[PDB]
This record gives sequence, structure tokens and C-alpha cells, in this order.
Amino acid sequence: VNSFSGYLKLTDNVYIKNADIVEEAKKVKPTVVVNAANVYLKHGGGVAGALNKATNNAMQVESDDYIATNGPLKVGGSCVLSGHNLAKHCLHVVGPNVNKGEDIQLLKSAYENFNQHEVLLAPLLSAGIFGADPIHSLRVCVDTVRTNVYLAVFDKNLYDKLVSSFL
Ligand SMILES: O=C(O)C[C@H](NC(=O)c1ncnc2[nH]ccc12)c1ccncc1
Repeated sequence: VNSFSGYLKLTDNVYIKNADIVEEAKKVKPTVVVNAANVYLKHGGGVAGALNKATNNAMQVESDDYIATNGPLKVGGSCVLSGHNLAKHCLHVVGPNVNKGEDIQLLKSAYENFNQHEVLLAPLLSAGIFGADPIHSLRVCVDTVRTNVYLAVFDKNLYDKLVSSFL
């Protein structure tokens, strides 16, 4: 049993809700919130910009120290950092940016990072400003993630479309 409320169960392990991930995180305080990161951990917009804003920029300060020490992430890769006031941990995951020419096959690799955590609150990877097809992202999620994932879809129109077209 956990504190996630109002989700539709899609499969044994995937749950979906029309919600702002920032508001879900503040309410639930999950063990792991997933950030839709870029390789530089520059949290400017979308999920990342909004999460960072909700930490009063502490996420960005921590991230800049991480990059100064370790260099950029790989597309399809991840790192675990603090969840600040939003979660115990933040799993920063880099999905491919279709607007950067990045290989959509890396979306599966990106979702594989979720399997290192028993339960996660997450956005739809590579959706929104990353330019990928969100219907495809949900399918890859369902076919890749085996741990328990609670997906927060911001746009109600998209949520309704993802549910109604789900096989
Ligand atoms: O979930 C979607 O609808 C895709 C994408 N989502 C996000 O950017 C997104 N998803 C979940 N919590 C969020 N909080 C702030 C942004 C954010 C989108 C948000 C709006 N307008 C267009 C796309």
C-alpha cells in the first residue's frame, strides 16, 4: 500500500493520472520522483524547470556541482540526486530529444533506469518539449518498466487520448 491516489491502473505495474508532477510530489513526498533531464542537468523548462522552481533552485545548485565533478550524463542515462522538498530522491533521466536529432531507440534505455527503483513517480519520458510521440512513450514505458511506476500526465487532452487508445 502507498499514498498515490486517483490513478488508473493500466497494467500490473503501471498507473496513470492527469496531474502536475510537482503537485503530486508535494502531496505524496514519494521515495523517488523522476525528472525529465537533459544531459547538462540544466533545468530550464518543462518538468525540470518546474521541479527546480519548486525547490527554490536548490536542485540546480546541486546539479551544477554534480556536472562540475562528473561531466554530462548520456542520453538514455540517469543519476540519483536529492529530492529536496519534493521527494527523498530525484532520479534525473535523460530521454532522447527528437528536436536534437537523438535516436528514439534511446527511449527504452531511458526507461530501463526506472527498474533500479521499486516505486517511482514519473512523467512521460521524451514527451512535451522533448518532441517525441507520447502514445509511443507510454507504450515503451509499459513494455520496459517492471517496477511500480505512477505516471503524471499534465495535459488532460493527452491523458484522455492515452487512456482511450491503450491496448
Ligand atoms: O504530460 C504531458 O502532458 C506532457 C508534457 N508534460 C510536462 O511537461 C509535465 N508533466 C508533468 N508534470 C509537469 N509539471 C510541469 C510540467 C510537467 C506537457 C505539459 C504541458 N503541455 C504540454 C505538454
